[PDB]
Amino acid sequence: MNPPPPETSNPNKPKRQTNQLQYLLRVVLKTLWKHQFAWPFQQPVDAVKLNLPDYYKIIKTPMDMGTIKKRLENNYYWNAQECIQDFNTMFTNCYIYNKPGDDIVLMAEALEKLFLQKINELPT
Ligand SMILES: Cc1nnc2ccc(NCCc3c[nH]c4ccccc34)nn12
Ligand code: NA
Ligand code: NA
Repeated sequence: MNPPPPETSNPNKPKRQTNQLQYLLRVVLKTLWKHQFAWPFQQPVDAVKLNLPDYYKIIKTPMDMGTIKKRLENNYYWNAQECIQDFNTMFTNCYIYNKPGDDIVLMAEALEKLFLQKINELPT
């Protein structure tokens, strides 16, 4: 059983466009997306496809870069911090579900360092 994927729209949630959020889509997301290690994170985990019947027994706030991309494209977020929190949830979910040294964790570790490099300095 898969749960429904995270929402990418919510009509009662207030939306905002900011310079930092535009940068998070144009630069941060689109750069990370092309990395050799981005592919496991470009869509919600499909627990039936991937044979991870315990994934959503362990991971209660799932997140992935396909969801983040759609949220940015839909102006779903109020500010850049909210979007950064989604990236952080995505990385930490990977560390939680797996264990140190796993190939997928090495991938997340590399992407997290690139992500931090890109958000170290943001537009005003
Ligand atoms: C995302 C995510 N977070 N924890 C997990 C656990 C499994 C998973 N399957 C994706 C396909 C795959 C299986 N073994 C690998 C090792 C490294 C990179 C990707 C894979 N994705 N996954
Ligand atoms: Na774990
Ligand atoms: Na930057």
